[PDB]
Amino acid sequence: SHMYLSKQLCFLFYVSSKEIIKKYTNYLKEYDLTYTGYIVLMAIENDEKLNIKKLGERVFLDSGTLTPLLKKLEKKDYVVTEQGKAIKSPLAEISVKVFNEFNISEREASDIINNLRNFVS
Amino acid sequence: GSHMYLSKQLCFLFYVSSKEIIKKYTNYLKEYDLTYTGYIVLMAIENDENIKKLGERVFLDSGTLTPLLKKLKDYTEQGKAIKSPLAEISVKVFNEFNISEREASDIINNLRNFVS
Repeated sequence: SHMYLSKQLCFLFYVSSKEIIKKYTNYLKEYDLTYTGYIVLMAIENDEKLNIKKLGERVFLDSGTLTPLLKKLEKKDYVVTEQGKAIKSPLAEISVKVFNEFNISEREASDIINNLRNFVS
Repeated sequence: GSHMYLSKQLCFLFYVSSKEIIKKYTNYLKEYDLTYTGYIVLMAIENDENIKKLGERVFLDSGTLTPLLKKLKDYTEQGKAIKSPLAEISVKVFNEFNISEREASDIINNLRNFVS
């Protein structure tokens, strides 16, 4: 067990999320965004006006990688924005397309949300 | 609405969760001169034992994979002998999440829908 469980999880966590970012990455083209860039936005928009601290931590990024991405998202003029807040809807929508692409009912999603929420708890 | 809500949730949770995981392999991997990805590569190179078929099972641009395999260092005959301490790192890592062996398998039952 212990050997082959912790090994499955390893391959599974890698691959499953490896393919999740893949689908995200296609949709995010329409906006010239990196999946990581996307994540930052979704976070930014729920808090708004947060130090690179409450943010850099909430997105698990060292001040080193976050600064350049913040700058980038700024030239993009999504953060520096009113246009940014405009696409909150179509961006959010991307999370729905991505998981539908995996045939996930709201039943499967809930079950996963709970397993993952505990895992990370 | 709800479909939007749950996606949001799955998204954040998958992102946040794979961050906590990689972060932990990062520590433990220092023993070897390996990177997290360099580690999945090895774990994969070991499960299979073709380069373009590898970039695929491991999901990496051969523009990012080429450097990596070269390195992998004699990791071979001693890569086999080193295969269990390797394996144990996954145990060391997932054990830090203090989860039961059932929940452990649940996550596996769930994580499959993202492979099927």
